[PDB]
Amino acid sequence: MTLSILVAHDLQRVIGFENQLPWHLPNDLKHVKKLSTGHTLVMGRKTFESIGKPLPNRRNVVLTSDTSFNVEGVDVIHSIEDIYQLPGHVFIFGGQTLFEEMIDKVDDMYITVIEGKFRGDTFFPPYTFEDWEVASSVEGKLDEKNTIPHTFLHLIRKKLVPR
Ligand SMILES: NC(=O)c1ccc[n+]([C@@H]2O[C@H](COP(=O)([O-])OP(=O)(O)OC[C@H]3O[C@@H](n4cnc5c(N)ncnc54)[C@H](OP(=O)(O)O)[C@@H]3O)[C@@H](O)[C@H]2O)c1
Ligand SMILES: CCc1nc(N)nc(N)c1Cc1cc(/C=C/C(=O)N2N=Cc3ccccc3[C@@H]2C=C(C)C)c(OC)c(OC)c1
Repeated sequence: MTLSILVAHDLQRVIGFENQLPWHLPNDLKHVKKLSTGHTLVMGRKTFESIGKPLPNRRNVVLTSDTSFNVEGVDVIHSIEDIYQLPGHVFIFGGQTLFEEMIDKVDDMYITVIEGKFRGDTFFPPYTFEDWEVASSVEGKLDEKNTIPHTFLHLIRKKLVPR
């Protein structure tokens, strides 16, 4: 009933490499935990295999065509259309295929911009700020543990109006 994208992508829109995050960034995991806590994560089968187990304290939903898929702690779905039946705040969690499928459908997007260029093999779909309003933009703090500049965006889809 309220559907969002949750993603971290670098300056070229890279989001993954060899089924892993290209970068080590603890604050963004804290970001993800705070945002989706008590809510619903919807993700594809490869993304789930990457994480390797349900995230606690929230509903984990996996989309796959495998009818044998039945993990403990994970609710499974078999079509995009199934996502609209999930109640509450749903976060499209990844990966590339689900982002491509969902980017025109979601209300808003919570994007962590990783301010670097990483080698990648999976990408977030292109988008333009002409379409998306910057609800907030906040620089992450850097320290010994979080050494890559990053920016937390909250983007809301702009309404189409006659001008
Ligand atoms: N930086 C970030 O914020 C971010 C977010 C999450 C993931 N990642 C990353 O994204 C990468 C992988 O992305 P990916 O696109 O290759 O895989 P993926 O999107 O995570 O999911 C792959 C799978 O989901 C399925 N699926 C997708 N649409 C479906 C539909 N309409 N009906 C039924 N099943 C459907 C299939 O499962 P089956 O083949 O089992 O049928 C499919 O092959 C990783 O390398 C990873 O680290 C990073
Ligand atoms: C972080 C990757 C990513 N980033 C963004 N912005 N959007 C996103 N949609 C994601 C998606 C994402 C995620 C993760 C990691 C999730 C995770 O490990 N947590 N998040 C929820 C959670 C809930 C309860 C307890 C612990 C956690 C834990 C956070 C810690 C404090 C350790 C991940 O594995 C490393 C991954 O690999 C492909 C992808």
